Amino acid sequence: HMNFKMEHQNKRSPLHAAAEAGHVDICHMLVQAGANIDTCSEDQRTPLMEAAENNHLEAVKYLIKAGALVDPKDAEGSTCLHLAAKKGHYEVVQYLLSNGQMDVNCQDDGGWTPMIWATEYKHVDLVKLLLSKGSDINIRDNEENICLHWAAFSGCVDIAEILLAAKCDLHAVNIHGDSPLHIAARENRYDCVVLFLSRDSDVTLKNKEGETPLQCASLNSQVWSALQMSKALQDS
Repeated sequence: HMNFKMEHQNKRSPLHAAAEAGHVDICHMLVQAGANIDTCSEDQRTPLMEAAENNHLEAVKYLIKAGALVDPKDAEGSTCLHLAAKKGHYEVVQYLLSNGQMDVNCQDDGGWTPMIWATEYKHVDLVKLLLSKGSDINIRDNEENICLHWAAFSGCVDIAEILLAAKCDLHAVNIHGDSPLHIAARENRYDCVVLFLSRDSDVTLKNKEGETPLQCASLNSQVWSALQMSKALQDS
């Protein structure tokens, strides 16, 4: 078949289905026969986003070593980088970084960077990787949260340990004036609230409601216990 020349096509193409399948040859045949390697689907997605998100490394490379644009954004501002990382695909994220020469700090619509995405889905090795390749731990999403806050909200200590070992501010506070410890308490993330207290997080720090992390924990929670034990140990 023939390919219409289009300015801004907004319809899924066969190239999309082929990229998503990870079928390199069919991709090539299509590219070769004139298919636009960067066509957008109804929901504004490129064949590269499709290959990336489905962990199809060889298809990713083909598309890239073919001129595929690496910076277009999703309907919600996500790049193939956000998508692959959000799915925890190490290799694809690796390539998208080196040969891909893509930005580790691009933020989607809600302000989230790839590291924040990899943190939401507790992909430890991925945050390691993203760090070792330039992630700005100080990036603030659209509500003032930095990566530590979500690491706290989620509960993944391994990622939070790592974000700290990276000189991340233990007292950074979001729009509500919540610190990592404030969140780790509200969400009852024990191991987390412990790592934090072990790093001298201010237990007396109030937020914009005047609550201290101890006042945010639920009563008689593993966390509440550990946070008061702590207050008492200080007061004395």
